[PDB]
Amino acid sequence: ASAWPEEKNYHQPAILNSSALRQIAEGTSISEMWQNDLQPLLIERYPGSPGSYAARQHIMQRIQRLQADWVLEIDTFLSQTPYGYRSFSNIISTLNPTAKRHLVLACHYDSKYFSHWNNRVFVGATDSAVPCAMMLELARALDKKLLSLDLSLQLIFFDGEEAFLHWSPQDSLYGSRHLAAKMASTPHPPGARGTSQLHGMDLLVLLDLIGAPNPTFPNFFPNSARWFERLQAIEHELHELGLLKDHSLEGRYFQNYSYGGVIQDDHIPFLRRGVPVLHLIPSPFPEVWHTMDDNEENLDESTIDNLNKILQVFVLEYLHL
Ligand SMILES: [Zn+2]
Repeated sequence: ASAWPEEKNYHQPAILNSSALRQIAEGTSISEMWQNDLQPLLIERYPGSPGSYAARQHIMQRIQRLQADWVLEIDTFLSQTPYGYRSFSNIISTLNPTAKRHLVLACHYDSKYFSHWNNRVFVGATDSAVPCAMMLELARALDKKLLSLDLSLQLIFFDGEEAFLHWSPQDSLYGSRHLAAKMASTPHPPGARGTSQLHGMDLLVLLDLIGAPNPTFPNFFPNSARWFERLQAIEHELHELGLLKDHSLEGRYFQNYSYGGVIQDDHIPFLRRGVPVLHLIPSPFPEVWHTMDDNEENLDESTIDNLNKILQVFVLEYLHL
């Protein structure tokens, strides 16, 4: 019985040197992401809504235009909700589908349902339109290097992360609770006797509530702590090389501190099934959290730009690209 599912415990990154770091920094464009990936997503897109459909089309389109051999799958399913049975659609973009191991980046693309209030519409800019755009920008910026790809990359855009009313065990995490169970009962790689797609998930990097100023991401899990340390190292070096904007070490994003409690999010269904998680959600949450003010106007551009650089370097180093 092959011990490949254990390979992740020993996987080491291939650290980029100063020269490569400058390249990655210059290779990403916050303005291009802002206009081409982010703005089309700043629309009402709760599950089953026209916006949900448009958002889904936008995401698939932005991925399809890239050179890398991305395989797109739409995981659609029904589920009971406080408003009765409804349909949901997770978006999965994978490189090298039969690859045994995959580094996974994820976020939810649905927006929390809110009736219009004083002609204002909830669009969840940080929750999670920006994370979506960051994943798209990463796909675009690293496109050439990803084109060269038994460890590959996968992107998951969850639907129904938000509760229709207020959070409850049965009302929230629709897409993730469903996809986790599905992947767990799916043999991987094709033809395997006793390993699933979850055994293939090296690490789940979940981006959420990103885009507000001064975010502080805590080190939530010990079995992914070494990777959290890598993000710190990366932030530190990009900073020392003067590759970040309006950034100070005192105000670093990845700080040396744990967080006991549990935060409900798309990683739960995976974590409770043994998947290693690197949860990139800030604590505290953005002030505008679940507010009509969680819009474009309250986003911090340079902060998002800095994070794209940090994340892209993290992915390349993990993938040895
Ligand atoms: Zn939310």
